[PDB]
Amino acid sequence: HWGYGKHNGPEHWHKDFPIAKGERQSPVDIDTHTAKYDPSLKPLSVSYDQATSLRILNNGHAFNVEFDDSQDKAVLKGGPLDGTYRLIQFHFHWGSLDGQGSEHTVDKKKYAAELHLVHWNTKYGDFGKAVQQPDGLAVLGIFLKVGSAKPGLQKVVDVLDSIKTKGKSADFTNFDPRGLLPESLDYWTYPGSLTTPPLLECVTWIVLKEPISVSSEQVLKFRKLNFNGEGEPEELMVDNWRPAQPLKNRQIKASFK
Ligand SMILES: CC(=O)O[C@@H]1[C@H](O)[C@@H](O)[C@@H](O)O[C@@H]1COS(N)(=O)=O
Ligand SMILES: [Zn+2]
Repeated sequence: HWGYGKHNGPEHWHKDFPIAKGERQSPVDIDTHTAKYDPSLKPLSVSYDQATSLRILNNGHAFNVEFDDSQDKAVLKGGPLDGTYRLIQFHFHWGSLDGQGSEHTVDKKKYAAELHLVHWNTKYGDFGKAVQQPDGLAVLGIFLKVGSAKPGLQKVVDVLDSIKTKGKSADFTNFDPRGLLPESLDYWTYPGSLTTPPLLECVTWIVLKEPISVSSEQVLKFRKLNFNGEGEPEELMVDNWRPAQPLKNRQIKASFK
């Protein structure tokens, strides 16, 4: 099926998933000098105090840290969002080298990685229903650059040895997503899609201006993961990012001047 190799990578996805060439695809390049400050945007509200992490899973495309979303325990509100969006999982996209790995780019600049905190609009009752709606999901994107270590990331790094291959999962309770946020919540926002098949156009993207720093040792451990299942020839999980797609008829709004 789909992946990030030469023979099944983003260039091929449109054949099985025609929406790949659709009206509102992600990610995009964020041209900082074309984005429009929008003084009408309300403050962004990240409410993660009651967040309940459950499990970490290698799904053969990335790794997901999953949360209990049966109640409003960890939510995103405000900014461009109407109503309440519940945290369901977060994951990363990253490169084989520090100079690439992010999905969104900022004035064409690629970061070493990008964290995605995925939330679904509670008005639609469940995640499966939400992805079929133009405002079903809100994904908070955060760039990673290589610098000093991120202490709040180390617990994730530590457990990767136990989910090396596709299908593996481990208990991952009492992790606090707040440790992954930068100081500033200044952001750009635009209407887009999931960046992997099924590429559904159901996402309000909120991409933070300020990157977090992680250490070389930390990102190196991401790169030791496998796309393949246990017992199969080793394919390192690297460069699991879709490149920037055409902006087409969309505007990127900024929360700041
Ligand atoms: C919400 C979701 O579909 O996440 C999926 C996967 O579970 C995830 O592991 C990763 O591959 O990105 C995907 C695409 O989502 S993303 N990049 O749009 O935010
Ligand atoms: Zn993602």
